[PDB]
Amino acid sequence: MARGLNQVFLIGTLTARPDMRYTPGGLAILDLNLAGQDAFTDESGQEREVPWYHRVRLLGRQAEMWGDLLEKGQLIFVEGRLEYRQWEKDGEKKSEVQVRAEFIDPLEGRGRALNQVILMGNLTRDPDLRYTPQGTAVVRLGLAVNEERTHFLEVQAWRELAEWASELAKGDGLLVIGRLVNDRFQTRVEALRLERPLEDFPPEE
Amino acid sequence: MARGLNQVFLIGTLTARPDMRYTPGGLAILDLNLAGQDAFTDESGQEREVPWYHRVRLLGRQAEMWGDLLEKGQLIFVEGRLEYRQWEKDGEKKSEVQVRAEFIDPLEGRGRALNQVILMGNLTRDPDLRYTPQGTAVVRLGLAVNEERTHFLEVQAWRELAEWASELAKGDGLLVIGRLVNDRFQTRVEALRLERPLEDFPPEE
Repeated sequence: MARGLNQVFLIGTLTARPDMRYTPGGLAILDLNLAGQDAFTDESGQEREVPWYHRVRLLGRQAEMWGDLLEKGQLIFVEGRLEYRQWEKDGEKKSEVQVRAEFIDPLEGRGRALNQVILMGNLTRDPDLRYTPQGTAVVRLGLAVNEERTHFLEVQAWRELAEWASELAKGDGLLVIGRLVNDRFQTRVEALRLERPLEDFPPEE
Repeated sequence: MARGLNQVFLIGTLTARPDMRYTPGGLAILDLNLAGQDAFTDESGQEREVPWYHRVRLLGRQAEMWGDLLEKGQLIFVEGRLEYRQWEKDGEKKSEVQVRAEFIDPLEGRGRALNQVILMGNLTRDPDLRYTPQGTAVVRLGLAVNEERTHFLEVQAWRELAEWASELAKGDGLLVIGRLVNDRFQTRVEALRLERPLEDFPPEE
Protein backbone atom coordinates (compact mmCIF):
# COMPACT_ATOMS: atom_id res chain seq x y z
CA MET A 1 0.00 0.00 0.00
CA ALA A 2 2.14 2.84 1.33
CA ARG A 3 4.70 0.02 1.43
CA GLY A 4 3.06 -2.74 3.43
CA LEU A 5 -0.11 -4.18 1.92
CA ASN A 6 -2.17 -7.10 3.15
CA GLN A 7 -5.48 -8.07 1.55
CA VAL A 8 -7.42 -11.33 1.20
CA PHE A 9 -10.54 -12.02 -0.89
CA LEU A 10 -12.37 -15.32 -0.62
CA ILE A 11 -15.63 -16.92 -1.66
CA GLY A 12 -16.07 -20.40 -0.24
CA THR A 13 -18.57 -22.70 1.45
CA LEU A 14 -18.93 -23.31 5.19
CA THR A 15 -17.86 -26.84 6.12
CA ALA A 16 -19.28 -26.49 9.62
CA ARG A 17 -21.84 -24.43 11.53
CA PRO A 18 -20.04 -21.35 12.96
CA ASP A 19 -18.67 -21.41 16.52
CA MET A 20 -19.51 -18.20 18.47
CA ARG A 21 -17.48 -17.10 21.46
CA TYR A 22 -17.12 -14.09 23.74
CA THR A 23 -14.21 -12.58 25.61
CA PRO A 24 -14.55 -11.49 29.27
CA GLY A 25 -14.61 -7.87 28.11
CA GLY A 26 -17.45 -8.98 25.84
CA LEU A 27 -15.82 -9.18 22.40
CA ALA A 28 -17.68 -11.56 20.09
CA ILE A 29 -15.47 -14.01 18.23
CA LEU A 30 -16.84 -16.00 15.28
CA ASP A 31 -14.64 -18.56 13.50
CA LEU A 32 -15.76 -19.81 10.10
CA ASN A 33 -14.40 -22.84 8.26
CA LEU A 34 -14.49 -22.23 4.50
CA ALA A 35 -13.74 -24.59 1.62
CA GLY A 36 -13.31 -24.12 -2.12
CA GLN A 37 -10.96 -25.07 -4.93
CA ASP A 38 -8.53 -23.56 -7.42
CA ALA A 39 -7.94 -24.98 -10.87
CA PHE A 40 -4.84 -25.16 -13.02
CA THR A 41 -3.51 -27.03 -16.04
CA ASP A 42 -0.34 -29.08 -15.53
CA GLU A 43 2.59 -29.64 -17.89
CA SER A 44 0.80 -32.73 -19.20
CA GLY A 45 -2.10 -30.48 -20.22
CA GLN A 46 -4.40 -31.86 -17.51
CA GLU A 47 -6.96 -29.50 -15.98
CA ARG A 48 -6.78 -30.01 -12.21
CA GLU A 49 -8.59 -28.66 -9.12
CA VAL A 50 -6.73 -28.12 -5.84
CA PRO A 51 -8.90 -27.85 -2.73
CA TRP A 52 -8.33 -25.30 -0.01
CA TYR A 53 -9.80 -25.16 3.50
CA HIS A 54 -9.38 -21.95 5.47
CA ARG A 55 -10.50 -20.82 8.87
CA VAL A 56 -11.66 -17.23 8.91
CA ARG A 57 -12.07 -15.15 12.07
CA LEU A 58 -14.69 -12.41 12.45
CA LEU A 59 -14.66 -10.13 15.48
CA GLY A 60 -17.17 -8.07 17.39
CA ARG A 61 -20.11 -6.22 15.86
CA GLN A 62 -20.36 -8.21 12.63
CA ALA A 63 -19.57 -11.45 14.45
CA GLU A 64 -22.66 -10.85 16.57
CA MET A 65 -24.80 -9.87 13.59
CA TRP A 66 -23.99 -13.15 11.84
CA GLY A 67 -23.80 -15.48 14.80
CA ASP A 68 -26.29 -18.34 14.76
CA LEU A 69 -27.64 -17.34 11.34
CA LEU A 70 -24.86 -19.04 9.39
CA GLU A 71 -25.30 -22.72 8.52
CA LYS A 72 -23.03 -25.40 7.06
CA GLY A 73 -23.06 -25.39 3.25
CA GLN A 74 -23.53 -21.60 3.14
CA LEU A 75 -21.66 -19.70 0.38
CA ILE A 76 -19.75 -16.73 1.85
CA PHE A 77 -17.79 -13.81 0.42
CA VAL A 78 -14.92 -12.68 2.63
CA GLU A 79 -12.57 -9.70 2.68
CA GLY A 80 -9.92 -9.40 5.31
CA ARG A 81 -6.21 -9.75 5.87
CA LEU A 82 -3.60 -12.26 6.95
CA GLU A 83 -2.58 -12.02 10.57
CA TYR A 84 0.57 -13.63 11.94
CA ARG A 85 0.90 -14.56 15.58
CA GLN A 86 3.70 -15.92 17.72
CA TRP A 87 3.71 -17.42 21.20
CA GLU A 88 5.51 -19.74 23.55
CA LYS A 89 4.15 -23.24 24.07
CA ASP A 90 0.43 -24.02 24.33
CA GLY A 91 -1.71 -23.78 21.21
CA GLU A 92 0.37 -26.50 19.57
CA LYS A 93 2.87 -24.43 17.52
CA LYS A 94 4.92 -21.24 18.04
CA SER A 95 3.54 -19.25 15.09
CA GLU A 96 0.33 -19.08 13.08
CA VAL A 97 -1.10 -17.29 10.04
CA GLN A 98 -4.91 -16.89 9.98
CA VAL A 99 -7.31 -14.91 7.86
CA ARG A 100 -8.93 -12.15 9.92
CA ALA A 101 -12.14 -11.15 8.12
CA GLU A 102 -12.88 -7.43 8.12
CA PHE A 103 -16.39 -8.21 6.90
CA ILE A 104 -18.32 -11.13 5.43
CA ASP A 105 -21.31 -11.35 3.10
CA PRO A 106 -23.31 -14.58 2.77
CA LEU A 107 -24.30 -15.18 -0.85
CA GLU A 108 -27.33 -16.92 -2.33
CA GLY A 109 -26.00 -20.43 -2.97
CA ARG A 110 -27.69 -20.49 -6.38
CA GLY A 111 -31.12 -21.75 -7.30
CA ARG A 112 -17.89 -19.99 -7.80
CA ALA A 113 -15.03 -20.20 -5.28
CA LEU A 114 -12.52 -17.36 -5.18
CA ASN A 115 -9.07 -17.25 -3.58
CA GLN A 116 -6.90 -14.14 -4.03
CA VAL A 117 -4.24 -12.45 -1.88
CA ILE A 118 -2.33 -9.21 -2.49
CA LEU A 119 0.79 -8.63 -0.41
CA MET A 120 3.51 -6.00 -0.46
CA GLY A 121 6.44 -6.02 1.90
CA ASN A 122 10.15 -6.72 2.25
CA LEU A 123 12.06 -10.00 2.19
CA THR A 124 13.15 -11.14 5.64
CA ARG A 125 15.78 -13.42 4.08
CA ASP A 126 17.45 -14.39 0.81
CA PRO A 127 15.13 -16.46 -1.40
CA ASP A 128 15.49 -20.26 -1.28
CA LEU A 129 15.51 -21.72 -4.78
CA ARG A 130 15.26 -25.49 -5.38
CA TYR A 131 14.30 -27.76 -8.28
CA THR A 132 12.02 -30.73 -8.73
CA PRO A 133 13.10 -34.08 -10.24
CA GLN A 134 11.35 -33.13 -13.47
CA GLY A 135 13.53 -30.04 -13.27
CA THR A 136 10.88 -27.47 -12.25
CA ALA A 137 12.12 -24.38 -10.40
CA VAL A 138 10.50 -23.49 -7.07
CA VAL A 139 11.31 -20.77 -4.55
CA ARG A 140 10.42 -20.06 -0.95
CA LEU A 141 10.76 -16.60 0.53
CA GLY A 142 9.84 -14.81 3.73
CA LEU A 143 7.98 -11.53 3.64
CA ALA A 144 7.62 -8.89 6.35
CA VAL A 145 4.41 -6.89 5.92
CA ASN A 146 3.77 -3.82 8.04
CA GLU A 147 0.97 -1.46 6.99
CA GLU A 148 0.87 -2.18 15.39
CA ARG A 149 3.26 -4.96 14.36
CA THR A 150 4.97 -6.74 11.47
CA HIS A 151 3.39 -9.82 9.91
CA PHE A 152 5.77 -12.49 8.69
CA LEU A 153 4.42 -14.39 5.71
CA GLU A 154 5.78 -17.26 3.60
CA VAL A 155 5.49 -17.08 -0.19
CA GLN A 156 6.10 -19.77 -2.80
CA ALA A 157 6.46 -19.39 -6.57
CA TRP A 158 7.16 -21.66 -9.53
CA ARG A 159 8.98 -21.92 -12.84
CA GLU A 160 9.95 -18.55 -14.36
CA LEU A 161 8.61 -16.52 -11.42
CA ALA A 162 10.74 -18.69 -9.12
CA GLU A 163 13.82 -18.08 -11.29
CA TRP A 164 13.30 -14.35 -11.47
CA ALA A 165 12.61 -14.24 -7.74
CA SER A 166 15.87 -16.09 -6.97
CA GLU A 167 17.76 -12.89 -7.86
CA LEU A 168 16.16 -11.00 -4.95
CA ALA A 169 17.84 -10.44 -1.59
CA LYS A 170 16.97 -9.89 2.07
CA GLY A 171 15.50 -6.40 2.46
CA ASP A 172 14.15 -6.13 -1.08
CA GLY A 173 10.63 -4.85 -1.63
CA LEU A 174 8.10 -7.17 -3.20
CA LEU A 175 4.50 -7.09 -4.46
CA VAL A 176 2.77 -10.47 -4.44
CA ILE A 177 -0.48 -11.42 -6.11
CA GLY A 178 -1.56 -15.00 -5.52
CA ARG A 179 -3.64 -17.61 -3.68
CA LEU A 180 -3.85 -18.66 -0.05
CA VAL A 181 -2.88 -22.34 0.38
CA ASN A 182 -2.17 -24.81 3.22
CA ASP A 183 0.34 -27.49 4.19
CA ARG A 184 2.19 -29.39 11.83
CA PHE A 185 0.23 -26.92 9.71
CA GLN A 186 1.31 -23.97 7.59
CA THR A 187 -0.72 -21.40 5.70
CA ARG A 188 1.24 -19.65 2.93
CA VAL A 189 0.78 -17.74 -0.33
CA GLU A 190 1.32 -19.30 -3.78
CA ALA A 191 2.37 -16.51 -6.14
CA LEU A 192 0.64 -15.90 -9.49
CA ARG A 193 2.39 -12.55 -10.10
CA LEU A 194 5.59 -11.08 -8.56
CA GLU A 195 6.78 -7.48 -9.10
CA ARG A 196 9.43 -5.19 -7.62
CA PRO A 197 8.30 -1.86 -6.16
CA LEU A 198 10.91 0.69 -7.25
CA GLU A 199 12.78 2.59 -4.56
CA ASP A 200 14.05 5.82 -3.69
CA PHE A 201 13.72 9.54 -3.87
CA PRO A 202 14.13 12.42 -3.61
CA PRO A 203 17.80 12.75 -2.49
CA GLU A 204 17.85 16.57 -2.88
CA GLU A 205 21.17 16.86 -0.98
CA MET B 1 -18.40 -4.29 2.01
CA ALA B 2 -20.96 -3.47 4.70
CA ARG B 3 -23.21 -3.36 1.63
CA GLY B 4 -21.53 -0.94 -0.75
CA LEU B 5 -18.08 -1.98 -1.95
CA ASN B 6 -15.88 -0.26 -4.50
CA GLN B 7 -12.33 -1.42 -5.22
CA VAL B 8 -10.04 -1.24 -8.26
CA PHE B 9 -6.65 -2.93 -8.78
CA LEU B 10 -4.54 -2.15 -11.82
CA ILE B 11 -1.03 -2.70 -13.13
CA GLY B 12 -0.40 -0.91 -16.40
CA THR B 13 2.12 1.25 -18.25
CA LEU B 14 2.11 5.05 -18.50
CA THR B 15 1.31 6.20 -22.03
CA ALA B 16 2.29 9.78 -21.22
CA ARG B 17 4.40 11.73 -18.73
CA PRO B 18 2.14 12.66 -15.76
CA ASP B 19 0.39 16.05 -15.67
CA MET B 20 0.67 17.76 -12.24
CA ARG B 21 -1.78 20.40 -11.12
CA TYR B 22 -2.70 22.33 -7.98
CA THR B 23 -5.94 23.74 -6.65
CA PRO B 24 -6.13 27.29 -5.22
CA GLY B 25 -6.30 25.79 -1.73
CA GLY B 26 -3.13 23.95 -2.71
CA LEU B 27 -4.33 20.39 -3.38
CA ALA B 28 -1.99 18.53 -5.72
CA ILE B 29 -3.72 16.70 -8.56
CA LEU B 30 -1.83 14.11 -10.63
CA ASP B 31 -3.54 12.38 -13.56
CA LEU B 32 -1.92 9.25 -14.97
CA ASN B 33 -2.76 7.57 -18.27
CA LEU B 34 -2.31 3.81 -17.98
CA ALA B 35 -2.49 1.11 -20.65
CA GLY B 36 -2.54 -2.68 -20.56
CA GLN B 37 -4.45 -5.62 -22.00
CA ASP B 38 -6.72 -8.47 -20.99
CA ALA B 39 -6.77 -11.81 -22.75
CA PHE B 40 -9.58 -14.25 -23.47
CA THR B 41 -10.36 -17.18 -25.73
CA ASP B 42 -13.35 -16.80 -28.07
CA GLU B 43 -15.92 -19.38 -29.15
CA SER B 44 -13.69 -20.20 -32.13
CA GLY B 45 -10.94 -21.13 -29.65
CA GLN B 46 -8.83 -18.08 -30.54
CA GLU B 47 -6.71 -16.54 -27.78
CA ARG B 48 -7.26 -12.77 -27.98
CA GLU B 49 -5.96 -9.66 -26.18
CA VAL B 50 -8.22 -6.65 -25.57
CA PRO B 51 -6.45 -3.38 -24.80
CA TRP B 52 -7.57 -0.99 -22.10
CA TYR B 53 -6.53 2.62 -21.50
CA HIS B 54 -7.49 4.21 -18.19
CA ARG B 55 -6.89 7.59 -16.66
CA VAL B 56 -6.11 7.40 -12.97
CA ARG B 57 -6.28 10.36 -10.59
CA LEU B 58 -4.01 10.74 -7.55
CA LEU B 59 -4.61 13.52 -5.05
CA GLY B 60 -2.55 15.46 -2.56
CA ARG B 61 0.33 14.07 -0.53
CA GLN B 62 1.15 11.09 -2.75
CA ALA B 63 0.49 13.13 -5.88
CA GLU B 64 3.25 15.48 -4.76
CA MET B 65 5.60 12.66 -3.81
CA TRP B 66 5.33 11.16 -7.30
CA GLY B 67 5.05 14.30 -9.38
CA ASP B 68 7.81 14.79 -11.93
CA LEU B 69 9.42 11.45 -11.08
CA LEU B 70 7.07 9.40 -13.24
CA GLU B 71 7.98 8.94 -16.91
CA LYS B 72 6.17 7.52 -19.94
CA GLY B 73 6.63 3.75 -20.25
CA GLN B 74 6.72 3.32 -16.46
CA LEU B 75 4.99 0.22 -15.03
CA ILE B 76 2.63 1.19 -12.18
CA PHE B 77 0.55 -0.72 -9.62
CA VAL B 78 -2.65 1.07 -8.64
CA GLU B 79 -5.28 0.59 -5.95
CA GLY B 80 -8.23 2.89 -5.73
CA ARG B 81 -11.92 3.10 -6.44
CA LEU B 82 -14.36 4.15 -9.13
CA GLU B 83 -15.80 7.60 -8.69
CA TYR B 84 -18.90 8.79 -10.52
CA ARG B 85 -19.55 12.45 -11.17
CA GLN B 86 -22.42 14.42 -12.64
CA TRP B 87 -22.66 18.01 -13.84
CA GLU B 88 -24.47 20.38 -16.13
CA LYS B 89 -22.82 21.37 -19.39
CA ASP B 90 -19.10 22.09 -19.72
CA GLY B 91 -16.66 19.19 -19.51
CA GLU B 92 -18.24 17.62 -22.58
CA LYS B 93 -20.70 15.13 -20.99
CA LYS B 94 -23.12 15.13 -18.02
CA SER B 95 -21.62 12.16 -16.15
CA GLU B 96 -18.24 10.47 -15.79
CA VAL B 97 -16.66 7.44 -14.12
CA GLN B 98 -12.94 7.73 -13.30
CA VAL B 99 -10.53 5.69 -11.25
CA ARG B 100 -9.44 7.62 -8.16
CA ALA B 101 -6.17 6.07 -6.96
CA GLU B 102 -5.82 5.79 -3.20
CA PHE B 103 -2.13 5.01 -3.68
CA ILE B 104 0.24 4.04 -6.48
CA ASP B 105 3.48 2.06 -6.56
CA PRO B 106 5.82 2.25 -9.57
CA LEU B 107 7.27 -1.17 -10.36
CA GLU B 108 10.61 -2.16 -11.87
CA GLY B 109 9.72 -2.59 -15.55
CA ARG B 110 11.78 -5.78 -15.71
CA GLY B 111 15.41 -6.22 -16.66
CA ARG B 112 2.20 -8.24 -16.43
CA ALA B 113 -0.88 -6.02 -16.75
CA LEU B 114 -3.67 -6.45 -14.21
CA ASN B 115 -7.27 -5.23 -14.35
CA GLN B 116 -9.68 -6.20 -11.55
CA VAL B 117 -12.72 -4.51 -10.00
CA ILE B 118 -14.88 -5.63 -7.06
CA LEU B 119 -18.25 -3.94 -6.65
CA MET B 120 -21.20 -4.53 -4.36
CA GLY B 121 -24.36 -2.48 -4.51
CA ASN B 122 -28.00 -2.46 -5.58
CA LEU B 123 -29.54 -2.39 -9.05
CA THR B 124 -30.89 1.03 -10.00
CA ARG B 125 -33.08 -0.57 -12.69
CA ASP B 126 -34.26 -3.88 -14.12
CA PRO B 127 -31.51 -5.62 -16.09
CA ASP B 128 -31.49 -5.18 -19.89
CA LEU B 129 -30.98 -8.50 -21.63
CA ARG B 130 -30.27 -8.70 -25.40
CA TYR B 131 -28.77 -11.25 -27.79
CA THR B 132 -26.16 -11.18 -30.50
CA PRO B 133 -26.72 -12.46 -34.07
CA GLN B 134 -24.71 -15.57 -33.21
CA GLY B 135 -27.21 -15.89 -30.38
CA THR B 136 -24.97 -14.86 -27.45
CA ALA B 137 -26.71 -13.46 -24.37
CA VAL B 138 -25.58 -10.08 -23.02
CA VAL B 139 -26.95 -7.94 -20.21
CA ARG B 140 -26.53 -4.35 -19.09
CA LEU B 141 -27.39 -3.26 -15.58
CA GLY B 142 -27.03 -0.16 -13.44
CA LEU B 143 -25.51 -0.39 -9.98
CA ALA B 144 -25.73 2.08 -7.10
CA VAL B 145 -22.72 1.78 -4.79
CA ASN B 146 -22.63 3.65 -1.50
CA GLU B 147 -19.99 2.67 1.05
CA GLU B 148 -20.76 11.07 1.08
CA ARG B 149 -22.72 10.07 -2.03
CA THR B 150 -23.91 7.21 -4.23
CA HIS B 151 -21.86 6.12 -7.24
CA PHE B 152 -23.79 4.94 -10.26
CA LEU B 153 -21.94 2.30 -12.24
CA GLU B 154 -22.75 0.36 -15.42
CA VAL B 155 -22.06 -3.38 -15.52
CA GLN B 156 -22.10 -5.76 -18.48
CA ALA B 157 -22.06 -9.58 -18.46
CA TRP B 158 -22.19 -12.36 -21.05
CA ARG B 159 -23.59 -15.80 -21.79
CA GLU B 160 -24.73 -17.73 -18.70
CA LEU B 161 -23.94 -14.88 -16.29
CA ALA B 162 -26.08 -12.61 -18.47
CA GLU B 163 -28.94 -15.12 -18.41
CA TRP B 164 -28.79 -15.61 -14.66
CA ALA B 165 -28.54 -11.86 -14.16
CA SER B 166 -31.66 -11.25 -16.29
CA GLU B 167 -33.75 -12.64 -13.42
CA LEU B 168 -32.69 -9.78 -11.12
CA ALA B 169 -34.79 -6.68 -10.46
CA LYS B 170 -34.39 -3.02 -9.50
CA GLY B 171 -33.34 -2.82 -5.85
CA ASP B 172 -31.63 -6.21 -5.74
CA GLY B 173 -28.23 -6.52 -4.12
CA LEU B 174 -25.32 -7.59 -6.27
CA LEU B 175 -21.62 -8.48 -5.89
CA VAL B 176 -19.57 -7.96 -9.04
CA ILE B 177 -16.07 -9.18 -9.76
CA GLY B 178 -14.70 -8.14 -13.14
CA ARG B 179 -12.59 -5.86 -15.33
CA LEU B 180 -12.68 -2.13 -16.03
CA VAL B 181 -13.31 -1.45 -19.75
CA ASN B 182 -14.07 1.53 -22.03
CA ASP B 183 -16.40 2.49 -24.88
CA ARG B 184 -18.88 10.05 -26.32
CA PHE B 185 -16.96 7.92 -23.83
CA GLN B 186 -18.09 5.42 -21.21
CA THR B 187 -16.14 3.50 -18.60
CA ARG B 188 -17.94 0.40 -17.33
CA VAL B 189 -17.32 -2.98 -15.66
CA GLU B 190 -17.31 -6.30 -17.57
CA ALA B 191 -18.36 -9.01 -15.12
CA LEU B 192 -16.34 -12.21 -14.61
CA ARG B 193 -18.35 -13.31 -11.55
CA LEU B 194 -21.83 -12.26 -10.31
CA GLU B 195 -23.31 -13.27 -6.93
CA ARG B 196 -26.33 -12.30 -4.84
CA PRO B 197 -25.72 -11.06 -1.29
CA LEU B 198 -28.44 -12.66 0.86
CA GLU B 199 -30.78 -10.36 2.75
CA ASP B 200 -32.46 -9.95 5.88
CA PHE B 201 -32.50 -10.46 9.59
CA PRO B 202 -33.23 -10.52 12.42
CA PRO B 203 -37.01 -9.82 12.43
CA GLU B 204 -37.41 -10.58 16.17
CA GLU B 205 -40.94 -9.06 16.25
